[PDB]
Amino acid sequence: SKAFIDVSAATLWTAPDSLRPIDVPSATNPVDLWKWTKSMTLDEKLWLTNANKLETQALLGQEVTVVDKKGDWVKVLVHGQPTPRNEEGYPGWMPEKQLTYNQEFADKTNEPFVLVTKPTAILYINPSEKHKSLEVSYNTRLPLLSEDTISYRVLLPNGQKAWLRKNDGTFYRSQNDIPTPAADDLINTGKMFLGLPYIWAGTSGFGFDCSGFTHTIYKSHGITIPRDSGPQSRNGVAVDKEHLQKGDLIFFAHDQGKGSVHHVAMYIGDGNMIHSPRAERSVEIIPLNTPGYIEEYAGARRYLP
Repeated sequence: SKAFIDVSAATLWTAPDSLRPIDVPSATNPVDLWKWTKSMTLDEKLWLTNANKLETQALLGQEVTVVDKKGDWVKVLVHGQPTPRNEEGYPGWMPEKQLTYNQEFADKTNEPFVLVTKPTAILYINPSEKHKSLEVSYNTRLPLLSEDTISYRVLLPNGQKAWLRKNDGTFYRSQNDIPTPAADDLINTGKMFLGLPYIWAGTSGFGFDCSGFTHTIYKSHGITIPRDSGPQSRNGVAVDKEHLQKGDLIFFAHDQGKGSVHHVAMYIGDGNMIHSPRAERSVEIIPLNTPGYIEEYAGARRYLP
């Protein structure tokens, strides 16, 4: 059955009940994802990848299909994150307490919405008995209720009403009606995140992995590409090295480009690329001709019409 993400961003696990104590702030409702990421050492971040712990992250209001339940954990398919693993959505395990269902929100899912357009922004719940607020990610979509000279009012997945400053968001009729981006729009979007530390499976303005970054940049501009780097590398139109253009996605694969794809970056022209590269680093711009990367070059895809 149908449910909605009830936290700024939910982290989905490859198995239920796999949290360390340091991961607790990712699993509560509400979350504290700055506490989560900023508290971790490098080794603690790398464990997420090397012990194969995470699947993806889903944002506030994103719809999921609940498919299994083990204790306090549910297995869900995240709609809007394409993967060859499952035709309905991206699979993984998350705490049930991070999901909600409100009929009014469910009915308004196909109405015009506000898309959050800064890396993160503050939503103010109004009315709220305890004057609550929520820091939300870039690419969060909530149904638009009303607009004044300074703000948009929106509906939260739990049925509460909230507002954000107009400068923190944009409204659109639907995903399908987000205008087609120019390559520079995509680049400018990526640039907003320069210096944001990497996290495995990161799919929000609280931290990205390389494919979560590319998926999020495209999705926020109306183009849904696969969640993961391997599938990203086999969708869109194949581009040859001599024909690289701004916005093109560039892929790197193990064994000198011959094996599995494990990195993706976006070409930004003049020989440079932007990416969220690895746990040791942050969203950054580097040359395509960087040692390591250049030997693993495994092709390029174009997603812009």
